[PDB]
Amino acid sequence: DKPYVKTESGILYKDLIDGEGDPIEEGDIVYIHYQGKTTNDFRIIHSTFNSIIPPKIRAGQYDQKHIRAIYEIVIGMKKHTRRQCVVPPHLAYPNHFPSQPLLYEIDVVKVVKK
Amino acid sequence: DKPYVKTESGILYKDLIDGEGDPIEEGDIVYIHYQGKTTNDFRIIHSTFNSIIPPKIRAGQYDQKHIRAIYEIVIGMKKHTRRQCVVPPHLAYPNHFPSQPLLYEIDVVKVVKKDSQGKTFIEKVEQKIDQI
Ligand SMILES: [Cl-]
Ligand SMILES: [Cl-]
Ligand SMILES: [Cl-]
Repeated sequence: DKPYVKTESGILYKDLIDGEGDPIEEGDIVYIHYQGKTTNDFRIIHSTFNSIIPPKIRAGQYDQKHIRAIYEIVIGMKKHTRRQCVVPPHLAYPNHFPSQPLLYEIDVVKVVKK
Repeated sequence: DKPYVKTESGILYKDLIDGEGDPIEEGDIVYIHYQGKTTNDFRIIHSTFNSIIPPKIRAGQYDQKHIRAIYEIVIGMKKHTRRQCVVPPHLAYPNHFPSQPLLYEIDVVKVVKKDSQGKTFIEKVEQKIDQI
Protein backbone atom coordinates (compact mmCIF):
# COMPACT_ATOMS: atom_id res chain seq x y z
CA ASP A 1 0.00 0.00 0.00
CA LYS A 2 1.56 3.24 -1.30
CA PRO A 3 1.52 6.92 -0.21
CA TYR A 4 0.67 9.81 -2.50
CA VAL A 5 3.37 12.15 -3.72
CA LYS A 6 2.33 15.81 -4.29
CA THR A 7 3.41 17.75 -7.35
CA GLU A 8 4.21 21.52 -7.18
CA SER A 9 0.98 21.95 -9.22
CA GLY A 10 -1.06 20.26 -6.44
CA ILE A 11 -1.64 16.79 -7.98
CA LEU A 12 -1.40 13.83 -5.65
CA TYR A 13 -0.32 10.59 -7.36
CA LYS A 14 0.93 7.09 -6.81
CA ASP A 15 1.69 4.21 -9.20
CA LEU A 16 -0.65 1.26 -8.87
CA ILE A 17 1.22 -0.65 -11.59
CA ASP A 18 4.88 0.23 -12.00
CA GLY A 19 5.26 -0.40 -15.69
CA GLU A 20 8.64 -0.96 -17.34
CA GLY A 21 11.10 0.72 -19.73
CA ASP A 22 12.33 4.31 -20.00
CA PRO A 23 10.23 6.93 -18.15
CA ILE A 24 8.27 9.39 -20.28
CA GLU A 25 9.90 12.82 -20.68
CA GLU A 26 8.45 16.15 -21.74
CA GLY A 27 7.78 16.12 -25.48
CA ASP A 28 7.37 12.34 -25.82
CA ILE A 29 4.25 11.09 -27.66
CA VAL A 30 2.16 9.00 -25.25
CA TYR A 31 -0.89 6.79 -25.95
CA ILE A 32 -3.11 6.54 -22.89
CA HIS A 33 -6.39 5.25 -21.55
CA TYR A 34 -7.94 6.61 -18.39
CA GLN A 35 -11.10 7.12 -16.30
CA GLY A 36 -11.97 9.94 -13.96
CA LYS A 37 -14.47 9.79 -11.01
CA THR A 38 -16.13 12.27 -8.65
CA THR A 39 -15.06 12.21 -5.02
CA ASN A 40 -18.47 13.24 -3.67
CA ASP A 41 -20.74 10.69 -5.35
CA PHE A 42 -18.03 8.36 -6.80
CA ARG A 43 -19.31 8.32 -10.34
CA ILE A 44 -17.37 7.80 -13.58
CA ILE A 45 -17.47 11.18 -15.41
CA HIS A 46 -15.26 10.11 -18.31
CA SER A 47 -13.69 6.88 -19.62
CA THR A 48 -11.61 6.55 -22.80
CA PHE A 49 -11.57 2.71 -22.85
CA ASN A 50 -14.31 2.55 -25.50
CA SER A 51 -12.19 4.42 -28.08
CA ILE A 52 -10.74 2.02 -30.69
CA ILE A 53 -7.34 3.65 -30.67
CA PRO A 54 -6.07 5.07 -27.35
CA PRO A 55 -5.88 8.86 -27.38
CA LYS A 56 -2.37 10.34 -27.75
CA ILE A 57 -0.78 13.46 -26.32
CA ARG A 58 2.71 15.03 -26.11
CA ALA A 59 3.87 14.76 -22.51
CA GLY A 60 3.88 18.24 -20.89
CA GLN A 61 2.19 19.91 -23.85
CA TYR A 62 -1.38 21.03 -22.97
CA ASP A 63 -3.44 21.15 -26.16
CA GLN A 64 -6.98 21.35 -24.58
CA LYS A 65 -8.04 17.82 -25.58
CA HIS A 66 -7.86 16.28 -22.05
CA ILE A 67 -7.69 17.77 -18.55
CA ARG A 68 -4.52 19.77 -17.84
CA ALA A 69 -3.30 17.36 -15.13
CA ILE A 70 -2.96 14.46 -17.58
CA TYR A 71 -0.34 16.26 -19.73
CA GLU A 72 1.77 16.82 -16.64
CA ILE A 73 1.26 13.59 -14.85
CA VAL A 74 2.29 11.20 -17.70
CA ILE A 75 5.89 12.48 -17.19
CA GLY A 76 7.90 9.85 -15.32
CA MET A 77 5.39 7.05 -16.17
CA LYS A 78 6.56 4.05 -18.23
CA LYS A 79 4.78 1.72 -20.72
CA HIS A 80 1.98 -0.08 -18.70
CA THR A 81 2.34 2.23 -15.71
CA ARG A 82 -1.04 2.81 -14.07
CA ARG A 83 -0.90 6.10 -12.08
CA GLN A 84 -3.77 7.04 -9.77
CA CYS A 85 -4.12 10.92 -9.52
CA VAL A 86 -6.19 13.12 -7.11
CA VAL A 87 -6.72 16.13 -9.38
CA PRO A 88 -7.44 19.65 -8.08
CA PRO A 89 -10.21 21.64 -9.89
CA HIS A 90 -7.86 24.20 -11.57
CA LEU A 91 -6.26 21.30 -13.50
CA ALA A 92 -9.49 19.48 -14.39
CA TYR A 93 -12.91 21.14 -14.83
CA PRO A 94 -12.89 24.39 -12.79
CA ASN A 95 -16.26 25.32 -14.41
CA HIS A 96 -18.02 21.94 -14.16
CA PHE A 97 -16.60 20.39 -10.94
CA PRO A 98 -15.40 23.58 -9.20
CA SER A 99 -15.15 22.41 -5.60
CA GLN A 100 -14.00 18.78 -5.45
CA PRO A 101 -10.88 16.89 -6.38
CA LEU A 102 -11.42 14.22 -9.08
CA LEU A 103 -9.85 10.78 -8.98
CA TYR A 104 -8.21 9.57 -12.22
CA GLU A 105 -6.40 6.39 -13.10
CA ILE A 106 -4.26 6.58 -16.21
CA ASP A 107 -2.74 3.65 -18.15
CA VAL A 108 0.15 4.30 -20.52
CA VAL A 109 -0.32 2.02 -23.60
CA LYS A 110 2.59 3.10 -25.85
CA VAL A 111 5.35 5.71 -25.86
CA VAL A 112 7.04 7.23 -28.91
CA LYS A 113 10.18 9.06 -27.81
CA LYS A 114 10.48 12.69 -29.08
CA ASP B 1 21.61 55.30 -19.59
CA LYS B 2 22.25 51.93 -21.21
CA PRO B 3 20.96 50.51 -24.49
CA TYR B 4 18.85 47.35 -24.73
CA VAL B 5 20.80 44.20 -25.68
CA LYS B 6 18.77 42.23 -28.33
CA THR B 7 18.77 38.43 -28.41
CA GLU B 8 18.45 36.70 -31.81
CA SER B 9 14.91 35.79 -30.74
CA GLY B 10 14.02 39.46 -30.35
CA ILE B 11 14.13 39.93 -26.60
CA LEU B 12 15.39 43.42 -25.87
CA TYR B 13 16.72 43.58 -22.28
CA LYS B 14 18.77 45.56 -19.81
CA ASP B 15 19.90 44.74 -16.30
CA LEU B 16 18.57 47.26 -13.85
CA ILE B 17 20.31 45.46 -10.96
CA ASP B 18 23.38 43.33 -11.67
CA GLY B 19 22.93 40.48 -9.18
CA GLU B 20 25.64 38.44 -7.44
CA GLY B 21 27.19 34.96 -7.72
CA ASP B 22 27.41 32.60 -10.70
CA PRO B 23 25.38 33.23 -13.90
CA ILE B 24 22.35 30.99 -14.52
CA GLU B 25 22.88 28.23 -17.15
CA GLU B 26 20.42 26.06 -19.09
CA GLY B 27 18.87 23.44 -16.77
CA ASP B 28 19.37 25.44 -13.53
CA ILE B 29 16.24 25.62 -11.37
CA VAL B 30 15.37 29.29 -10.83
CA TYR B 31 12.87 30.93 -8.51
CA ILE B 32 11.65 34.14 -10.08
CA HIS B 33 9.29 37.03 -9.54
CA TYR B 34 7.99 38.98 -12.50
CA GLN B 35 5.38 41.33 -13.91
CA GLY B 36 4.38 41.93 -17.54
CA LYS B 37 2.56 44.96 -19.02
CA THR B 38 1.10 46.00 -22.36
CA THR B 39 2.96 48.77 -24.16
CA ASN B 40 -0.22 50.07 -25.79
CA ASP B 41 -1.67 51.18 -22.46
CA PHE B 42 0.90 49.95 -19.84
CA ARG B 43 -1.55 47.84 -17.86
CA ILE B 44 -0.37 44.82 -15.91
CA ILE B 45 -1.30 41.56 -17.56
CA HIS B 46 0.41 39.25 -15.05
CA SER B 47 2.24 39.64 -11.73
CA THR B 48 3.77 36.95 -9.54
CA PHE B 49 3.97 39.22 -6.47
CA ASN B 50 1.09 37.61 -4.55
CA SER B 51 2.94 34.21 -4.48
CA ILE B 52 5.01 33.95 -1.27
CA ILE B 53 6.92 31.07 -2.82
CA PRO B 54 8.01 32.46 -6.26
CA PRO B 55 7.31 30.25 -9.33
CA LYS B 56 10.26 28.07 -10.26
CA ILE B 57 11.37 27.09 -13.75
CA ARG B 58 14.33 25.33 -15.34
CA ALA B 59 16.39 27.79 -17.31
CA GLY B 60 16.02 27.32 -21.05
CA GLN B 61 13.29 24.70 -20.75
CA TYR B 62 9.87 25.95 -21.77
CA ASP B 63 7.15 23.93 -20.07
CA GLN B 64 4.27 26.16 -20.96
CA LYS B 65 3.76 27.39 -17.36
CA HIS B 66 5.00 30.91 -18.19
CA ILE B 67 5.52 32.85 -21.42
CA ARG B 68 8.25 31.40 -23.61
CA ALA B 69 10.54 34.48 -23.27
CA ILE B 70 11.12 33.92 -19.53
CA TYR B 71 12.96 30.58 -19.98
CA GLU B 72 15.42 32.26 -22.30
CA ILE B 73 15.96 35.49 -20.50
CA VAL B 74 16.96 33.91 -17.09
CA ILE B 75 20.09 32.52 -18.78
CA GLY B 76 23.02 34.76 -17.75
CA MET B 77 21.02 36.37 -14.91
CA LYS B 78 22.31 35.93 -11.36
CA LYS B 79 20.82 35.80 -7.90
CA HIS B 80 19.15 39.22 -7.42
CA THR B 81 19.58 40.36 -11.07
CA ARG B 82 16.64 42.41 -12.26
CA ARG B 83 16.17 42.46 -16.05
CA GLN B 84 13.75 44.74 -17.85
CA CYS B 85 12.62 43.17 -21.18
CA VAL B 86 10.75 44.21 -24.36
CA VAL B 87 9.26 40.93 -25.58
CA PRO B 88 8.07 40.08 -29.13
CA PRO B 89 4.59 38.42 -29.69
CA HIS B 90 5.94 35.02 -30.75
CA LEU B 91 7.48 34.63 -27.24
CA ALA B 92 4.54 35.96 -25.22
CA TYR B 93 0.84 35.79 -26.28
CA PRO B 94 0.88 35.31 -30.06
CA ASN B 95 -2.96 35.15 -30.23
CA HIS B 96 -3.89 37.43 -27.35
CA PHE B 97 -1.37 40.19 -28.00
CA PRO B 98 -0.34 39.64 -31.59
CA SER B 99 0.32 43.27 -32.45
CA GLN B 100 2.48 44.92 -29.77
CA PRO B 101 5.57 44.31 -27.73
CA LEU B 102 5.15 43.57 -23.98
CA LEU B 103 7.25 44.97 -21.17
CA TYR B 104 8.45 42.56 -18.42
CA GLU B 105 10.66 42.93 -15.40
CA ILE B 106 12.07 39.67 -14.02
CA ASP B 107 13.91 39.32 -10.61
CA VAL B 108 15.87 36.19 -9.79
CA VAL B 109 15.13 35.24 -6.14
CA LYS B 110 17.09 31.97 -5.90
CA VAL B 111 19.10 29.60 -8.04
CA VAL B 112 19.24 25.83 -7.33
CA LYS B 113 21.92 24.33 -9.63
CA LYS B 114 22.70 22.33 -6.60
CA ASP B 115 20.94 18.98 -6.23
CA SER B 116 21.99 20.11 -2.70
CA GLN B 117 18.21 20.42 -2.55
CA GLY B 118 18.11 17.35 -0.28
CA LYS B 119 15.46 17.25 2.48
CA THR B 120 15.22 19.59 5.57
CA PHE B 121 14.03 19.60 9.23
CA ILE B 122 11.57 16.72 10.23
CA GLU B 123 11.54 15.36 6.61
CA LYS B 124 15.34 15.05 6.60
CA VAL B 125 15.39 13.46 10.05
CA GLU B 126 12.67 10.90 9.25
CA GLN B 127 14.38 10.09 5.91
CA LYS B 128 17.68 9.20 7.69
CA ILE B 129 15.84 7.01 10.20
CA ASP B 130 14.61 5.24 7.02
CA GLN B 131 18.07 4.18 5.77
CA ILE B 132 18.86 2.82 9.25
CL1 LIG C 1 -4.79 -1.58 -10.31
CL1 LIG D 1 -13.98 23.66 -17.04
CL1 LIG E 1 -17.81 20.17 -7.58
